[PDB]
Amino acid sequence: TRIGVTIYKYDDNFMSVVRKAIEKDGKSAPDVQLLMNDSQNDQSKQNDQIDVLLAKGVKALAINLVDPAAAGTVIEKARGQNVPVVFFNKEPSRKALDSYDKAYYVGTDSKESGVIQGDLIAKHWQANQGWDLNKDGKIQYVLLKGEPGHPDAEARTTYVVKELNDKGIQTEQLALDTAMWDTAQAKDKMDAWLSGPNANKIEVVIANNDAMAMGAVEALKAHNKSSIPVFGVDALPEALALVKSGAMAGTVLNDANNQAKATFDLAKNLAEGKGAADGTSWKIENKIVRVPYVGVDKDNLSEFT
Ligand SMILES: OC[C@@H](O)CO[C@@H]1O[C@H](CO)[C@H](O)[C@H](O)[C@H]1O
Ligand SMILES: [Ca+2]
Ligand code: NA
Repeated sequence: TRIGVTIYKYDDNFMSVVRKAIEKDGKSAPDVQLLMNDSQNDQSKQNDQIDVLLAKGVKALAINLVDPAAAGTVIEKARGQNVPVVFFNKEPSRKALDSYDKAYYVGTDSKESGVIQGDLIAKHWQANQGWDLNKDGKIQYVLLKGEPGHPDAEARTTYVVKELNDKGIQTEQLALDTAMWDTAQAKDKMDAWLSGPNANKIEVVIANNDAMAMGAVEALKAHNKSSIPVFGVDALPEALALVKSGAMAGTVLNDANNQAKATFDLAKNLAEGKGAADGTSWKIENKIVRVPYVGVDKDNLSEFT
């Protein structure tokens, strides 16, 4: 039973955790062979890789899209051989998922991590009045965003601020830009902000993920401004270490193990012509599985590392 798998780019920290977990599942299944592909952050490369997989005769595809909007294209490729597709990590439109009897998605409730992140920030903000550098009762923040259009970048960005505001904490956006989930790009964007006229007004750094938080931490260090708190999402090992050291104030566990597990289980079942959830406890709703996030910081760090 051969299963084709595309990872939008191996360079991506969190998808690295997910990929290795999926591979472990594959190694362990004596009956399954995974054909692993690095799409190198290029959807056209991914589309070509999918053609090759289907030419080689896979029984299922597990696809981590470069561009969420290419779901329809990928589905139409898979339809040619009636191959099931389990999309994961970047959610297609409901319209695209609904276009095929055998298109599934494994992910998260995107808004949830923004809400959890906003609650962590609110908690530390209240506990650390010194953070309010200009004493106006508001958080002056900058935000490092994920890929524009990515449902998680959009949700995390919207809901982190909405949650703070709903909890009665007013906020002011000094700047926002995308660092595309990437550590190095984030370092450069944070560097620029620390080198501009608004430098000394920045009170909190909000990042849509840990990789970008990590870039900001490096930049803060280069500028002698490590007193500015940094929040992320994912709970990468490296980020958990920064939480322990106080170089990050909080993050959110993105459950790579269960997302990898559900992706593999559904793909394998569908490869065999079985119901997607056969022999599992997954709750599939309109062909979608979602795995909870959990907040992590100094106060509960012990439960994760
Ligand atoms: O909601 C699906 C969840 O797996 C998305 O996770 C994010 O996925 C991004 C790439 O799609 C990137 O890996 C980032 O660090 C992750 O937080
Ligand atoms: Ca302030
Ligand atoms: Na195997």
